[PDB]
Amino acid sequence: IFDFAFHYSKLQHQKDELNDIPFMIVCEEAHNYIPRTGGIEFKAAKKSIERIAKEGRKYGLSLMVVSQRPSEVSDTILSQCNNFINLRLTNINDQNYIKNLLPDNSRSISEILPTLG
Amino acid sequence: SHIIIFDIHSEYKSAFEIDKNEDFNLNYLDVEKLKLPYWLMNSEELETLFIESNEQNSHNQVSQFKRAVVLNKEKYNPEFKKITYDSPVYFNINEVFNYIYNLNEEVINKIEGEPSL
Amino acid sequence: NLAQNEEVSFTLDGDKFFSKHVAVVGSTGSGKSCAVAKILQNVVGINDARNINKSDKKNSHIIIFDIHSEYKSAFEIDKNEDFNLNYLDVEKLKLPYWLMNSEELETLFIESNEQNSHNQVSQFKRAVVLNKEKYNPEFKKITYDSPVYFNINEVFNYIYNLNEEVINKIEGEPSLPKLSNGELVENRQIYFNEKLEFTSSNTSKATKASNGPFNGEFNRFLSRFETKLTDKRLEFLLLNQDVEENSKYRTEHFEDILKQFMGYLDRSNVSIIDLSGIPFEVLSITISLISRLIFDFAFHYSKLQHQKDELNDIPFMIVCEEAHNYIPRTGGIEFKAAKKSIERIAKEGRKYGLSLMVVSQRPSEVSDTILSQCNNFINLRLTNINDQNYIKNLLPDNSRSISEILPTLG
Amino acid sequence: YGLSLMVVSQRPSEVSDTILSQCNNFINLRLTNINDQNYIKNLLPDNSRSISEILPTLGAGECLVVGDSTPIPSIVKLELPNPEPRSQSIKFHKKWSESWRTPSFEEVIMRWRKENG
Amino acid sequence: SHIIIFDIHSEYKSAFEIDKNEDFNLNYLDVEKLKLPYWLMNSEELETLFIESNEQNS
Amino acid sequence: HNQVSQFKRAVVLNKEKYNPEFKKITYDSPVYFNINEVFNYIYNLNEEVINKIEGEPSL
Repeated sequence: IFDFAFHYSKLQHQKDELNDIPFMIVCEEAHNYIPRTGGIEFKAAKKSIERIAKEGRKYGLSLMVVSQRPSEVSDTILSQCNNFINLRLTNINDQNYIKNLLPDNSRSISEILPTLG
Repeated sequence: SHIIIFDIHSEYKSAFEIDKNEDFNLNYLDVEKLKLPYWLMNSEELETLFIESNEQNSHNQVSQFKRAVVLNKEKYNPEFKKITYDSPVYFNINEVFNYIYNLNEEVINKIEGEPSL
Repeated sequence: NLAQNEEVSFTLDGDKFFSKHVAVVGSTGSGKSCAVAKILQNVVGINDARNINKSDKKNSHIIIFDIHSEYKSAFEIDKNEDFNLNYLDVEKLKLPYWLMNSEELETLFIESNEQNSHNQVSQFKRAVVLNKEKYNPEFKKITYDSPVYFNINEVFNYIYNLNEEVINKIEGEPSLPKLSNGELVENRQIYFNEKLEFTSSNTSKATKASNGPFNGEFNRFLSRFETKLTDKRLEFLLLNQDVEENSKYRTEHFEDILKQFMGYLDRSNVSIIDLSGIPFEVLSITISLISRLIFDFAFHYSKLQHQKDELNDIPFMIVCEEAHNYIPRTGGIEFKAAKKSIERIAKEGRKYGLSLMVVSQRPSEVSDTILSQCNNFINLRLTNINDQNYIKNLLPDNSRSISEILPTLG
Repeated sequence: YGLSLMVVSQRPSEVSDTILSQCNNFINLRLTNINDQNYIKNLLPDNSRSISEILPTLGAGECLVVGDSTPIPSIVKLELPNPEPRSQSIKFHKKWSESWRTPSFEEVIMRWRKENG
Repeated sequence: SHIIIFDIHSEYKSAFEIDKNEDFNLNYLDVEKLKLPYWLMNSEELETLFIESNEQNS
Repeated sequence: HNQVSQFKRAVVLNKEKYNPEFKKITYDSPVYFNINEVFNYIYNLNEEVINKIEGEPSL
């Protein structure tokens, strides 16, 4: 997908245009195959997805990391997200990790995280 | 709108499966329908799929398999000029298996550097 | 101007602002790119899309590391204004690999994750130094960090032949590598020329051929090496020496590379290096190489001109936007090359005539070794409590009382 | 045996602690870095509510003297030396707006090659 | 009065260079006027000048 | 490390020997393997002596 987007963007730049067919990749339970504490079991998958997080916005390619264990999700990938849709987080470690990453993590926003129904 | 969803716990299929009269179709790809040719993988994935194992390897296992793969790629793709181990070109895996099996049982010595005999 | 009074012009000590390290910080949507563009335009003399210094051009020198593509449109004005912008799309530029040091070469070609890395490092260093000596016979002090020409395909051939060598152990003649045809190899430097087929190893008394000390130890290293050598989006390294157009950039064409990044082709004040199309694997290495070249030029020029009872007459400023991408607080090994090179300008840059403008929207993620050396701060709106706390403890104590306006600024 | 050391450094945190810990007298000037301030405060023989708060507030030419040579630590304004040291610092803005300067690239690239350093 | 200054920036000669009528002389030793013979060094200094390099010692 | 490697190799070999029908037999496969035989294998490896007569195989 990344290579197709790259090549199509390269062709489109010759006509003074951009990628008119963008794509959104939605990952379900990302912590399974892009984990923070990972060795060799998930190395190609982490590298392939990471090349989209750090280089996919230029060639018309986005990501939607959906997970319930943010502390297990790799920090290199979650740190590239600009918008967050948060739900009720029960674990303290996940709450702290999400609080340390939100662009607007003021006290009013920080306190409203486990209260959500 | 273009969306690709990676699902590991199934689901998400009924959320987009509506009545056929709505002219909305879902490109649901599972193990039975997915077609991922093995020759599209690079060197790392090829070694992970075939060479990688719980037991330790030898000093002539990776070297011979790579040579056989390169030779098969060259034989089956004559129009291409630069053919390498990571080149995404078609190559028969059964031919590589036969090559390794035949190399595994040879009854000829060196007899110096004489190409004949 | 002043927010208190719109009719009061705000002025700064240029020699106390640009001669030191500036730290521009803010949040997404606060327009921190507009502030940097305005400051640089005021520096170079761009007012109302016009060049005030049209008659005589000044000595302003700014190099901007545009990881994204934003600042090119901020310095592109009408050609009648006689303003030249040194826009370097490095993805379509000639930046040879032989300008790198040990760290960048090791990061680009050697993976530390795999075990037995010491043997690979030693063999690569030996081969690189030997090739550098072979291709540059006039030079004497040739080291692993020397910016001199050397073929990379020959190094690959040397490593491949080492991985496949077979030594002869027949009595009488010396233990030398034996080829397939039976001819011995007197000099090991012939490994550079081409790949070789060695004799089979046998335990018989007639042949008694033993394996080489490094036989079979570079199977994974060679695969990664050939993957790197055959990457079509790394063509800006001139990494494919087989092409005649890429083998023509020798040590002689070194003075024309420094002029390229310093805006000295014909005449240029602002240089914009667009590091957008570069693969993110080698983003930090390119920054480290360019910064090291600039710093070494400044250091050598200052040392040369100190004996003439003068000082540097070409001070340079480096604008580093999105700093946390390549100089982060918690970095591994891929970011070691960039952090070390930048720290040498953040600690020893004032003497030789270099300045840093660290622009980042996440000041807490940038390494404290570089931010703590910044004297002047242009702080925009900050909404992260972990960011305000870090910048409050870095500001002068007199401004701590007024440092509570950061979330309120608009 | 009749030897004394005057360790002069603008980055105290980068100086070896095995040498800075043997100093009995300290002449502290304005320190801007927080790490240097903390290190000096820790090393100072006398820091009681009047030495730990004046270091960042020191002016130009004023130094705080803490040690055995004085009974009362105090801030002292030192007269300018005559003759003055040749402390040369490049002024970036002043050097700019002085027309276009073309350095001799051959000389600097020759000195770079360790030929005429 | 005996004072020895280790200056790496060459910024202290001016503070002690006054008119010759004052009969105050300064012992300014630069790389041109310095004479440190190599035979006065010990094993560590000798091996860090001739033998030590970035390669592997044979 | 040597003990772990030798024990794993012996266990895998014994599992393959005692369960010929199974193909994907690994170290973690719950299949029968005699432990006294593994002890004997390690003990014999502890006293291994290789014949090094010129011409004869190194066995």
